[PDB]
Amino acid sequence: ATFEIVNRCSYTVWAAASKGDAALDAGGRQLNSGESWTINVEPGTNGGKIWARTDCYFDDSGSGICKTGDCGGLLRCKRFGRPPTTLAEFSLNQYGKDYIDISNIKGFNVPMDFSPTTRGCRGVRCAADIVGQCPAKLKAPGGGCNDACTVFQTSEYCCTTGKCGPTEYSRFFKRLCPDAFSYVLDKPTTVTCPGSSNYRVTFCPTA
Repeated sequence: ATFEIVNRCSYTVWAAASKGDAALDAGGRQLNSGESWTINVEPGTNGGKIWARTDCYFDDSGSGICKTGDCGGLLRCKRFGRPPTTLAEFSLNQYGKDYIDISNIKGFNVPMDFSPTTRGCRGVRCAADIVGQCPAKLKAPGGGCNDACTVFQTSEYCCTTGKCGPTEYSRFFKRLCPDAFSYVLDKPTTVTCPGSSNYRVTFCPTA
């Protein structure tokens, strides 16, 4: 499956793509404002994620650091990124279907649209100004808006015991972005698409 990753932001981002234990495709690449980078993700990929990273420096070997989304200092990500990270999430060819969603469970750094380029389902979007409206205690000094698990490390925010409910903090993400996961046990906003769909992830989809 092809995922076209498009940076509409006015600033450079370094796209990242991983299933947690491995890169997807090259795993990471710089995208200047306006650039598009198409990756190929193997069918059957379960638990894939694509995200943006901001204010990165890499040296000539592809080692460095990003202020949001850093995945162990590599350009070419093999693991998930350091919060805060808006997440495009997908499992492909799961008993005949694809599942996609955007999640704010690991915080928000960059607005995002995650849409199929092929027929038979709809896209999802979290494009509100979550960084600018971020509650004081969630603001990440490094840039972006942290989820409350990252900040406070409690069973309630992290949903450790599997029994959490919504919180003042989760409710802020859900109010700004109703169509993205705001906490682990949020009512799902997962979209079912035909198996083997193709996709576009757009950073900063709206002015």
